[PDB]
Amino acid sequence: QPGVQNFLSKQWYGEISRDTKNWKIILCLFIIPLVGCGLVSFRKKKLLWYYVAFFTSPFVVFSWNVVFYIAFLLLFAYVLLMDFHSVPHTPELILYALVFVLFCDEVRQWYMNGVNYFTDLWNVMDTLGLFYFIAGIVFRLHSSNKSSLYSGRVIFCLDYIIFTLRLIHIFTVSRNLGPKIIMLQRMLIDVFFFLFLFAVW
Amino acid sequence: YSGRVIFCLDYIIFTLRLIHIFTVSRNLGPKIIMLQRMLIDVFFFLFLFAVWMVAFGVARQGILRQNEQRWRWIFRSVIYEPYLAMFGQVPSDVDSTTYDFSHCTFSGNESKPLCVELDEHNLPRFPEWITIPLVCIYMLSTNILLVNLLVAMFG
Amino acid sequence: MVAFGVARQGILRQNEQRWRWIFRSVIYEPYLAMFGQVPSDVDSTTYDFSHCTFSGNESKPLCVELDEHNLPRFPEWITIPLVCIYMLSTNILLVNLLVAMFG
Ligand SMILES: CC(C)CCC[C@@H](C)[C@H]1CC[C@H]2[C@@H]3CC=C4C[C@@H](OC(=O)CCC(=O)O)CC[C@]4(C)[C@H]3CC[C@]12C
Ligand SMILES: CC(C)CCC[C@@H](C)[C@H]1CC[C@H]2[C@@H]3CC=C4C[C@@H](OC(=O)CCC(=O)O)CC[C@]4(C)[C@H]3CC[C@]12C
Ligand SMILES: CC(C)CCC[C@@H](C)[C@H]1CC[C@H]2[C@@H]3CC=C4C[C@@H](OC(=O)CCC(=O)O)CC[C@]4(C)[C@H]3CC[C@]12C
Ligand SMILES: CC(C)CCC[C@@H](C)[C@H]1CC[C@H]2[C@@H]3CC=C4C[C@@H](OC(=O)CCC(=O)O)CC[C@]4(C)[C@H]3CC[C@]12C
Ligand SMILES: CC(C)CCC[C@@H](C)[C@H]1CC[C@H]2[C@@H]3CC=C4C[C@@H](OC(=O)CCC(=O)O)CC[C@]4(C)[C@H]3CC[C@]12C
Ligand SMILES: FC(F)(F)c1ccccc1-c1cc(C(F)(F)F)c2[nH]c(C3=NOC4(CCCCC4)C3)nc2c1
Ligand SMILES: FC(F)(F)c1ccccc1-c1cc(C(F)(F)F)c2[nH]c(C3=NOC4(CCCCC4)C3)nc2c1
Ligand SMILES: CCCCCCCCCP(=O)(C(C)C)C(C)C
Repeated sequence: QPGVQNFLSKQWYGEISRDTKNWKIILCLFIIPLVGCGLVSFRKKKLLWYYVAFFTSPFVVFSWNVVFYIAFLLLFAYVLLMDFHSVPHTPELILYALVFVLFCDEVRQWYMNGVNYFTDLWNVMDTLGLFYFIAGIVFRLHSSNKSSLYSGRVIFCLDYIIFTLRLIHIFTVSRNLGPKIIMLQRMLIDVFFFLFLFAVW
Repeated sequence: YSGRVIFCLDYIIFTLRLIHIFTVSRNLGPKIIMLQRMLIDVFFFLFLFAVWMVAFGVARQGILRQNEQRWRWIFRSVIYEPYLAMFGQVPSDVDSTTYDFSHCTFSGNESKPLCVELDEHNLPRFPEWITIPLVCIYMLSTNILLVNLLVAMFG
Repeated sequence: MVAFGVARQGILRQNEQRWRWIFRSVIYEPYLAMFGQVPSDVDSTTYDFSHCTFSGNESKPLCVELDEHNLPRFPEWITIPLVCIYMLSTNILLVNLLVAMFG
């Protein structure tokens, strides 16, 4: 109902006024100074408080996390394709640190919930990705051998596929792509029938 | 020649104005107007396509070749070939060990793709049983399912 | 087709002076691109030469312009995106739109 949606939108934008356009707030996110300016309108209510409100909003936190995840994917790809060696270099250690941060957050989410946590597909995929990353690390530290390194690299590539596919899940709140992403679940039986006939033939 | 290229791009821009000027025909006009309403479906299609291309290209490049060190060929192998896969071309002739070699360079001197990693014996080191299913799934998702979904949304 | 063919022909080759090959390069190849064929093997510098004539004596497409060194002069970073966009618009979007309108 519209009332609950408006309440959720107000919570989502936090202090920032919902009347503000998204591109303005994104631009102010990318360049800090403009938040001190009047480009972004704060409905609820000194620059210090302005910045605190701007950076306490879950909307901005989500956007920042998306940027961080994209940068993490870029670093992962660069390490995998261009700077993979017998002994890990600095970028790979940074990647390990970022994955450790993701793992600690995942453990927090584990503890908050119970075994119902693993009843969702995406949580299972996250756990699988972390486990495969750990397995790749284990394989890759046998630098003397020339086959364990490549096994770890393949593990990392599959894990990269799994990591990349999470973007679809995280972009289900866009209000333009979300409904269409949701609608894909309803179309699986047609695919099953198609594959059945195709396989028989 | 720089001026000639500028003129060619300007010619593209000039030619595209015919669509705007022919929006008063009463037969083509409404259909031309209706194209504005269909951009979000295109955006969703491109979003899924780009995600899948990135994943597949990175995985394949990492599994076949190591340490390219060339940006142009990195982007050619990661982005261009999966993109062409949408039009019916199998993404890689290198996905199968049979169709390999004689089109590679061990050193980046030549304008050829980097050669696949080799084991202690001089034979390719990647496993076909991983690559082939990968390419099969990618082609199935891109060529067939996504295009039909776009058709349905347009309808 | 008109836009893409004129742009590509101007960017690759200069002063054809032959009408038949002008229309073959400008109209025929983009038209075939609708049926799944990539418009040009010449859009990429790797797949070029040995199928060209510097003079119009032979029944071959005119050779691409060359720089002070004997290497092709066009930029791939312009041609390849052009062909990508053209194929995307023609092969996929337009045909699906036609299907929808027919329905
Ligand atoms: C660090 C570098 C390498 C990344 C630059 C690439 C950009 C194209 C990416 C980075 C940050 C991304 C943005 C971060 C947050 C958002 C908001 C998002 O819109 C919403 O989620 C609205 C949610 C709602 O309406 O409730 C659309 C994508 C956008 C602009 C993301 C789209 C693409 C951006 C601009
Ligand atoms: C280039 C390779 C080797 C490294 C992988 C980088 C990717 C993480 C980059 C490349 C292309 C980018 C994407 C191109 C298109 C989109 C959709 C876009 O979605 C929206 O902005 C929705 C906005 C709205 O709904 O209004 C978010 C960014 C994303 C995934 C871009 C951000 C990140 C991507 C996947
Ligand atoms: C041939 C190349 C090298 C030079 C470029 C010439 C173009 C400007 C010519 C070639 C094909 C012609 C087009 C073929 C089809 C049409 C649609 C036509 O639209 C209508 O007549 C609508 C009538 C109605 O709605 O009833 C107008 C002319 C146009 C653009 C023709 C006029 C001009 C075009 C684009
Ligand atoms: C569920 C849908 C989306 C995928 C169905 C497509 C099939 C055609 C795929 C699925 C599993 C694939 C098979 C999995 C494993 C192999 C062994 C492979 O043979 C080898 O290369 C072995 C190499 C060696 O022995 O060293 C040939 C392909 C095949 C039958 C793959 C070929 C294509 C298959 C049958
Ligand atoms: C937004 C949609 C409709 C287009 C997305 C399709 C992509 C596959 C296109 C868009 C930008 C293109 C890239 C822009 C520039 C280059 C460099 C080019 O390398 C060169 O030829 C450089 C030549 C030199 O160094 O002298 C190879 C293609 C690439 C990655 C192009 C290949 C195809 C790309 C990624
Ligand atoms: F129209 C469509 F969307 F196809 C589709 C239509 C109807 C029902 C399901 C789908 C669908 C949805 C998704 C999801 F939304 F879940 F992503 C799909 N994902 C994939 C693949 N995943 O990874 C691949 C690319 C990366 C390499 C491995 C293979 C392809 N195929 C999907 C089919
Ligand atoms: F069904 C369709 F129409 F595809 C379409 C369907 C749904 C949404 C948008 C479009 C659309 C519309 C137009 C426009 F109506 F605005 F023209 C397009 N124009 C182009 C290109 N412009 O120039 C190119 C040819 C010349 C060389 C450069 C590339 C292709 N692609 C479009 C896609
Ligand atoms: C195999 C999937 C890996 C998921 C690992 C958990 C990452 C969570 C993604 P995020 O929480 C952001 C903090 C990167 C998303 C909601 C923006």
